[PDB]
Amino acid sequence: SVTALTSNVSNKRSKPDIKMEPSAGRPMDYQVSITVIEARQLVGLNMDPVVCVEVGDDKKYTSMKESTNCPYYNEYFVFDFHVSPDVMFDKIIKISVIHSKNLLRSGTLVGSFKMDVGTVYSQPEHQFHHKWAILSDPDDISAGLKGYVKCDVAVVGKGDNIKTPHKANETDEDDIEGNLLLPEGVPPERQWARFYVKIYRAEGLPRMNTDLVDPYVQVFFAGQKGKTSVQKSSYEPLWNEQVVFTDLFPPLCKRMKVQIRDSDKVNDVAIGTHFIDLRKISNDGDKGFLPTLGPAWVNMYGSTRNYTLLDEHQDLNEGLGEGVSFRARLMLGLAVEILDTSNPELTSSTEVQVEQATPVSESCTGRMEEFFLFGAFLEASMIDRKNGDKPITFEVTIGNYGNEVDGMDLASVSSTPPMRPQITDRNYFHLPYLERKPCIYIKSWWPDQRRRLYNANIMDHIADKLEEGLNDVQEMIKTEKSYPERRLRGVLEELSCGCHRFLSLSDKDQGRSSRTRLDRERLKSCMRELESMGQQAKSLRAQVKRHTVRDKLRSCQNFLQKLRFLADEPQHSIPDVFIWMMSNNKRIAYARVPSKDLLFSIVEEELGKDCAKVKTLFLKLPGKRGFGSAGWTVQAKLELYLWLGLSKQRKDFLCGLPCGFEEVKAAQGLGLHSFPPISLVYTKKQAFQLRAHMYQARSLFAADSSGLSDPFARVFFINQSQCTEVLNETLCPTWDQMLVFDNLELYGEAHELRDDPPIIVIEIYDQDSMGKADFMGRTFAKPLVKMADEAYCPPRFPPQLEYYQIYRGSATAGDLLAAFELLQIGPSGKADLPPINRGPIMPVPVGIRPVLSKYRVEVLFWGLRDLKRVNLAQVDRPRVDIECAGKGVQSSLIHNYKKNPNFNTLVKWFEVDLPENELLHPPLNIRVVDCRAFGRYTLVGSHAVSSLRRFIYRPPDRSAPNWNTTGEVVVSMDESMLDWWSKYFASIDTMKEQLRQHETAKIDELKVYPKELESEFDSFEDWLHTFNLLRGKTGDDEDGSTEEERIVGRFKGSLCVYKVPLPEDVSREAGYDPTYGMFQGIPSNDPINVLVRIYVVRATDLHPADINGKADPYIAIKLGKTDIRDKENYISKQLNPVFGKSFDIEASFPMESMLTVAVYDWDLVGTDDLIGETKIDLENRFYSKHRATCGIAQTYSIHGYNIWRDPMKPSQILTRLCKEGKVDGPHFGPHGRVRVANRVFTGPSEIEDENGQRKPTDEHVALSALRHWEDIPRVGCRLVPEHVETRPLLNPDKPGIEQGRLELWVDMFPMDMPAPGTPLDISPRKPKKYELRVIVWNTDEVVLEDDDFFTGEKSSDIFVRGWLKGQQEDKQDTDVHYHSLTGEGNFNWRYLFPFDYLAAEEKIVMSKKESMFSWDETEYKIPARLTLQIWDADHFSADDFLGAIELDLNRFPRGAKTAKQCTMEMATGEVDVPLVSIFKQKRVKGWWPLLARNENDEFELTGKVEAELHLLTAEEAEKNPVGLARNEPDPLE
Ligand SMILES: CCCCCC(=O)OC[C@H](COP(=O)(O)OC[C@H](N)C(=O)O)OC(=O)CCCCC
Ligand SMILES: CCCCCC(=O)OC[C@H](COP(=O)(O)OC[C@H](N)C(=O)O)OC(=O)CCCCC
Ligand SMILES: [Ca+2]
Ligand SMILES: [Ca+2]
Ligand SMILES: [Ca+2]
Ligand SMILES: [Ca+2]
Ligand SMILES: [Ca+2]
Ligand SMILES: [Ca+2]
Ligand SMILES: [Ca+2]
Ligand SMILES: [Ca+2]
Ligand SMILES: [Ca+2]
Repeated sequence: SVTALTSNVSNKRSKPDIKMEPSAGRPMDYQVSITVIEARQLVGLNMDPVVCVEVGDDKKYTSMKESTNCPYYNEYFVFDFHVSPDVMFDKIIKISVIHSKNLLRSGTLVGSFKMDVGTVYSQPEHQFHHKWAILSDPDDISAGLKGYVKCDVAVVGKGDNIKTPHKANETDEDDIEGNLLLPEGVPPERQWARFYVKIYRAEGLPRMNTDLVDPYVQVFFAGQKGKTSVQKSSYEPLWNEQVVFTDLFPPLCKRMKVQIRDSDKVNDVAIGTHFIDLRKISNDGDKGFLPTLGPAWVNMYGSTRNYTLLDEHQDLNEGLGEGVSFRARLMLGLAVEILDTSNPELTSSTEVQVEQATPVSESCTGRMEEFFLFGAFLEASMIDRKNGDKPITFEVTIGNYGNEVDGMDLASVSSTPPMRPQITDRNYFHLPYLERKPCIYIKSWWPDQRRRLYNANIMDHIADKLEEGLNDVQEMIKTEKSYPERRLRGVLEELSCGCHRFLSLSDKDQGRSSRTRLDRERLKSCMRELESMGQQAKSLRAQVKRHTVRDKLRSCQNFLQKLRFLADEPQHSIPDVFIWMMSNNKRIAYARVPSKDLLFSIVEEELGKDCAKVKTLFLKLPGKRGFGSAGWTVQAKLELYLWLGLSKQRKDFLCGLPCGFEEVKAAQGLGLHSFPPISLVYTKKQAFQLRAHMYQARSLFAADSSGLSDPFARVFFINQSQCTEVLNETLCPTWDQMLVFDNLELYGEAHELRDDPPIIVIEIYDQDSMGKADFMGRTFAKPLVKMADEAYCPPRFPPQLEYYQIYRGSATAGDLLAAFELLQIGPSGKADLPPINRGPIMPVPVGIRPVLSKYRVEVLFWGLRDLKRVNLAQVDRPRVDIECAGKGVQSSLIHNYKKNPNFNTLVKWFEVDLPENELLHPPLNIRVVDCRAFGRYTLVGSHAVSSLRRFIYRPPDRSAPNWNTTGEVVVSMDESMLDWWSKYFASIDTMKEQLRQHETAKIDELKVYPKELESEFDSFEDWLHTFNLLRGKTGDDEDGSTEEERIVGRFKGSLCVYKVPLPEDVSREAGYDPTYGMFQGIPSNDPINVLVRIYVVRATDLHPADINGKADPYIAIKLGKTDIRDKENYISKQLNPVFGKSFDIEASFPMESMLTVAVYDWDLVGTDDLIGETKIDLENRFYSKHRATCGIAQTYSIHGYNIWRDPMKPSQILTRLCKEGKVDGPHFGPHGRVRVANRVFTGPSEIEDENGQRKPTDEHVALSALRHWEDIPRVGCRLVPEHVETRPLLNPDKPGIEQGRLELWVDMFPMDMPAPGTPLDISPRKPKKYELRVIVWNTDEVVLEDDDFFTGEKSSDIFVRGWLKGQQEDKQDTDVHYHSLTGEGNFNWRYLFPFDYLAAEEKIVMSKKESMFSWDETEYKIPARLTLQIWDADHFSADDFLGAIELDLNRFPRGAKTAKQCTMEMATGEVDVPLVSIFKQKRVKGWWPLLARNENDEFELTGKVEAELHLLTAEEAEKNPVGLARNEPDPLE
């Protein structure tokens, strides 16, 4: 349907999202993982390439590969940072290839690739996978392609989740050009370009020497830097100097750091920093434009302008946080000229050149116009009392105008008169303005670029209305209001109407000649993009329905962020307005309002959102002091009227104020109606009464060491504060308290007071012993205003309770269920008000408090697991008190916790009045206490079940088609070296195909899960749930504890909440018994020994834990008392180990059920480092209805690779599942069929054993029934298949970032049942031994290297060098064919290359020490590549390299029949020669071209080699032996 709602349905407008901690400059743990896989087509002669990987300033190196232009590394690097996102995304990832690097000489560079971290982070999975970095010479614009480096680059923040692909076998002919390391839309060939950063002049610089300043401008771009000259002793410097960078276009480093700095001999320091975003000043595609900026001003912000010997906020001058003061304004320019690299006229140097720019006038930035800024401080409350009782001023400044202390007709009044604060409460002051509101007015002069601010105002007006609508949709989804899809269609209609309005509005004032090129280009880009946004919104409106509303709501966030991106004007016009609180002339706290928000326009859409309005500001501490413990308290709270505009437009600059004031003006302004006042004296005043219905809170912050709090809420309104009562030892208080703010005085008749009420600040505190209180959080509210003429009638009144999101810093700290109403005391006094019905404490009145219905809460008490020590004492007699809304039940005593942590009474219950609205249900508190002697109960831990919606019983859907249970439905269905790795790799390929299908048979398979097994079976919580007990104070979001180390135990059990008068037929269909209640089918609680068999397959992408960038992983398993540490079987120097292990641990379930599988880096000296660990919780797996004990294989077999692991046969599993589910069956008739309930399965009736005779069996059709157990009518359930799950490895020391992926699975077998056999042989495949024999027969047309000293005869002493594993382990040389005059050599020399080989990986396996000083042997896997080189032997100098070919033993070209048919096209990029594998044909003889790169970096034919490659196995080589060189057996001529 197309009908829609165009108005706000919910009350999200009354729940503001004010946060005192911004996201600007907040550091966060980041990790860049770069896997250098290989390189190809590297440009060099006999090069030993080393790939250097730099991220930021840290650089790491691969190992050196000898004499190859296509090296293979497969090396993993991890770079760790703790920086803000803007600093992080500006870091340069530089993947270089160098050679000849050693201990005192830096390497010669071959080629480099650059990008920044933000380009990788803007990818769909924050990563590139298997992409080729285009290397280029960074010092030569005329040089060509220097090679490619295949690599993975991934960026993760703390808490990000990446769908990382599994590393399968890489046996493919990979296309380099279709898989380049470039973002989408960047062309594969990138030109060179010059980035002219023209630096004209600066104004308004602060004091830096002690007292002049000597500024220069340093520009950073893509890792390069260049600076202008120093303009000594000038606050208005004039450079007219351009800094020219030579870099590739389009650049993958998309930000430029322009920074004015002061020149000192000792203390060269930053003044201000601006970042030019190249995304905002350019566009790609056909209708795009080159990056252009200016000539236009740019505003720089940073620390306070007063000079100190050391600066606390010097990081603000470097641009690392939000600037708290105006530093300077820099007149700026940017142009990009694409260089013609084929021209030999211009120089090919890439060095940063600082040249003289062409000077342009000041009138090019717009004519200077007079601007008038007016402020009216209506209210100044909530002032931090730690600043003292000294008098308080508020200084407003804009640029340097109004800065009478630090900055450098009408006289501007920039500060309020000083006024002593009065006490609101123990934490807060307020300034007693009352009727006398102090005012400020500032004259300033800025260039007239109001059109930029107007267009930004229209775009941000559309974005503001869009975000308000999407917040309305999200909130009314959360509160379950009817028809959320109708509101979203109205939001999209309103968005498309705003986008159409922008096109009609933004094309005014194009006749100004002061438009820059960027103004015209970004105007065209904004019109095009908002027209496409309007059409896309009209298209997305028709697709919004009931079931699709959440994903379309997600898709509208793209429109929102694109509007926020386009609304940011990169050419600054008017600097932001700063409001500073002062006492003893000390700058205490600041707010910063953008000047486009205050700008005045005739057009409503061009008008700023805060212009001519009373703006609620919250001042905050500058710099890092505004975060953490210091930034918790509200520094000040202002109701500041603000107006900015032209001085010609100030006729109506008082129109937004509340009416009923007299203007008191300065002495020079007497008798002038246009003169602004220095104060307003209000004569009208309206009496009001605020009712704070503080009913409840939930999920609050824990500010005591017991894990609880003593919360009371302090409600702030205007200058008054009132407290609720303190409720002890709870994180979900039911205060149930009405706070009445009597006879409030609202000065003046505020315009639209119903639609914009004054804000209410609610602060939660934990009461402590000595009168002090811990801050717990802060929410904001807006009251529902009743005017005097309004009736207190539905649907508006009485107000309903709603959840207000409490924030403690940036972290969420619970919800406050409250309602607020602001009732006007009318002409008839307080008799017009509604009546008011524990001492003087008033309850929340009827009609606002929730209507209560009776519920029964039944608790299953299953057990208590891993109860940690309290006060250094072991928990011995635990008891689980459960309390919900005052009522509750207590569990039976566990008389001895160690021998039996079971409850004697399984199911208890209690009755409690809960709200009829299930969204208003209070949380249920699980509390575990230890019963010491003499009634001394100490708290062990507590868990808060925040939502009971999961545990609410409703009668099940028996109208479902599965329940019908009647009518028959029929469901129908070399080799010897296959092992478990065959089915594993087949399942990996199948999982890859299913991941490709979700994005858009010879070998039996298992189910590889990309995540945990818990993620596919809702954590196995079908009947049994986990409730983590918590103790201790909740940690802060920076330098604090996470929730996991507050866990002091687990409570096992379930809940079942239902309304007390059940229907009798509903109760009987649920099978209600008096002993177990609603919990039917509960398994036995008795202890049972379980054999836990943990198969550890492999680990991928382990975090390095040694100084060499690798680790030595082994598996350490904890389960109960068993602590296996397999440090004898560590895999040395490997970050992607293949363990292939199994571990048998007998554990006493359900007590010893927390399984910890960890990976530890073995260290020779010192303790072994933890890499990561995972927790599996096998109890939920063991007792699940999903049968997560042993995985169910796809097919049944009794031999081979697909052998059935389970000691229970499929017929036994089917019989047990039918017996426990009370299903008739399994009825085996003939061996091919079985009937289970109404459903009939058919399949094969016979099974083959190891020797292949046939035997009739029921197991195939029983397994067919088990595979379709989900389709069973009564108790049908999806059984857990045979699987390999991928579990992330987590380190508590580096939280939030997954730093390994351990592929494993766990099989559990009860030991009262028959035991399983031996564990599966999942040990890694042994490499098949081979021997490659390479008979170098002859060489022809080898180039002549030597020149004779006497006659000048050209000759070569040709010998052939060959290896297969490497130069240092496998190299063999022929004897030298001395003095070849025509390039002909005769060798007949046989190489022998014995090697171990894995056929699936196509890798040669060898074991050798990494260095001569290394402790152990490391397993290496290289590609099978035979390298043949020709060399010239010299007696008195080094031998000279002549040419080489690298034959991949699976994909090398067929050798030519003669030497004349051998051409360069066999080895180069031509495809005309078919490829041949030596593992398939075993004998390839022919001629191959040997190539070398000349000084022009092109391949040339430097020789040909006749060779015979003969691949045999080792067993064939022993029975038919030959000798090395020409020796016996089988001698050569
Ligand atoms: C003197 C030569 C110093 C050479 C440099 C250096 O500090 O080496 C530390 C080495 C190796 O320790 P790790 O691999 O854990 O450090 C690596 C770390 N986990 C990381 O990955 O950052 O330890 C010792 O020498 C024994 C210390 C304890 C002795 C009781
Ligand atoms: C036993 C007495 C102390 C013996 C100390 C000793 O010599 O250890 C050998 C180590 C090398 O051993 P690994 O790198 O395999 O470290 C093993 C494992 N990967 C680990 O993490 O520790 O030598 C150096 O660190 C010096 C290199 C100098 C190069 C110039
Ligand atoms: Ca200086
Ligand atoms: Ca406390
Ligand atoms: Ca306390
Ligand atoms: Ca280590
Ligand atoms: Ca180690
Ligand atoms: Ca260590
Ligand atoms: Ca020579
Ligand atoms: Ca020679
Ligand atoms: Ca030589």
